[PDB]
Amino acid sequence: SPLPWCPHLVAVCPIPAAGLDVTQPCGDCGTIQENWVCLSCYQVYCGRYINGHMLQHHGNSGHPLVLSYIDLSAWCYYCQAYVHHQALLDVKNIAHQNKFG
Ligand SMILES: O=C(O)CCc1nc2cc3nc(CCC(=O)O)sc3cc2s1
Ligand SMILES: [Zn+2]
Ligand SMILES: [Zn+2]
Ligand SMILES: [Zn+2]
Repeated sequence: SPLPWCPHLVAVCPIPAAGLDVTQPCGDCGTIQENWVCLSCYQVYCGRYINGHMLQHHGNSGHPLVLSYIDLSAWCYYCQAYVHHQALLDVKNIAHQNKFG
């Protein structure tokens, strides 16, 4: 049951020119596992169970919201919750198309 809104949705940006690549590896360690994409700047970094690079990215940029390339959920690091909202539908849909074909 994600939150239906959070105060950080305002920081969600339009996706890169080239679209999304759900097989893009972590920009720091290159892992192919458990990556997330940043919904502000669209850099890709790994989850807390691999090397924690997305949490590091959150700390060093302040960017709030990230989308999972495993299950297309969106986490806000400030609110410490999952969020779903209209503002996230396009990025979720584009990711889902790229993932499942
Ligand atoms: O496990 C606990 O201590 C209880 C509360 C939780 N912390 C989480 C952190 C978390 N970070 C996410 C973004 C991706 C990443 O950096 O791994 S999704 C996600 C889900 C949970 S549930
Ligand atoms: Zn990494
Ligand atoms: Zn970012
Ligand atoms: Zn938030």
